[PDB]
Amino acid sequence: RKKRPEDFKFGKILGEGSFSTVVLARELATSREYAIKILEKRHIIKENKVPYVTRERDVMSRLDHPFFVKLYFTFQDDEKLYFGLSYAKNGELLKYIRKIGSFDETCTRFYTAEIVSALEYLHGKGIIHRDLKPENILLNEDMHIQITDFGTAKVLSFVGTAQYVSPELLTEKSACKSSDLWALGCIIYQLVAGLPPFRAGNEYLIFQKIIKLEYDFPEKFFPKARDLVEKLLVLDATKRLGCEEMEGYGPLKAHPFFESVTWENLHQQTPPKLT
Ligand SMILES: COc1cc2ncc3c(N)nc4c(C)c(N)ccc4c3c2cc1OC
Repeated sequence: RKKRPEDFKFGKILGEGSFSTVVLARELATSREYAIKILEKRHIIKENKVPYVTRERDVMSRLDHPFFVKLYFTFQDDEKLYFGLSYAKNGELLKYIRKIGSFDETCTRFYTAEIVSALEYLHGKGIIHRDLKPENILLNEDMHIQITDFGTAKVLSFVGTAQYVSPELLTEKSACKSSDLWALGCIIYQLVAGLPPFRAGNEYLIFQKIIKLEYDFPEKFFPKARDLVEKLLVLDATKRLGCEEMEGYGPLKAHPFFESVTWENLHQQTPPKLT
């Protein structure tokens, strides 16, 4: 029942990573479109990444939620490994933030809720993404989010994108659930302000602001959203809304900014129009 390269009509490159290339592929017998992640075995081996590739497949394989990419299958030929992944039609969240510049409160509210909900699920299974950002949050045909990219996930080292790096990661080489929550704080900021909270000339300078908590809120910034962001962007990883020392996701979803949200079925509501 194993699929082979010939079973697909390959197309366009959807993503080009360091140890990987994602190509759009159309399954011939079903007509279905998949995002097929391709990897060269020699390269992975030559690069000592077997543990990374292995962990990525396993984590994804244990995922069964609508706000997450799905691993539909896997096969390999002599030279390459193929991961049949969930195809997110409307691309990256980042794409939209740039197109319309900034999100209004309703859109920010809805999409942020889906990310909390997605994370609440992820952390429930003991998995940490630890490289969460708008580029990893895709949008399917219906404009609902689809988080992808688990090449850096952990299961309860590394370091994700500079702008979203957690303080403790720069201080103690540590990384916990609360670490994904810091990224969340950054993304919300970025959704409302239109830019990530910590920006600098170089990585070294970005990290400096991070550990110093050097950032400012625009006067426009939605108040309740500003209040939430402040309770996520806390240097102490034990005091971020959502981590277990703060008693988890219950408090976080009760935050005034989500007052209006019905958490029960986000996945089935129809997304607010991006304007
Ligand atoms: C139609 O637009 C897209 C659609 C896309 N749909 C699905 C995916 C996917 N499952 N995984 C990916 C991974 C793991 C990457 N490293 C890069 C891009 C994707 C990707 C994807 C990318 C797209 O454009 C940016």
